Amino acid sequence: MENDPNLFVALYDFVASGDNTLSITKGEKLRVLGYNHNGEWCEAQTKNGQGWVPSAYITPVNS
Repeated sequence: MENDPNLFVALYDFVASGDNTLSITKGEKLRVLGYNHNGEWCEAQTKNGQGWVPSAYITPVNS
């Protein structure tokens, strides 16, 4: 299916540290809204809130 280009899935569990990082779970869908300047951190929205998550733990859904 054709998904939103900013729809990502988590590759691993990530537990927030600590202020305005967002906690995520392996296989969870996320919507990425923004990047830091080199794209290694993502401002993401999930079923549980908004905040920062590492690119290394997520991947876009589309291919």
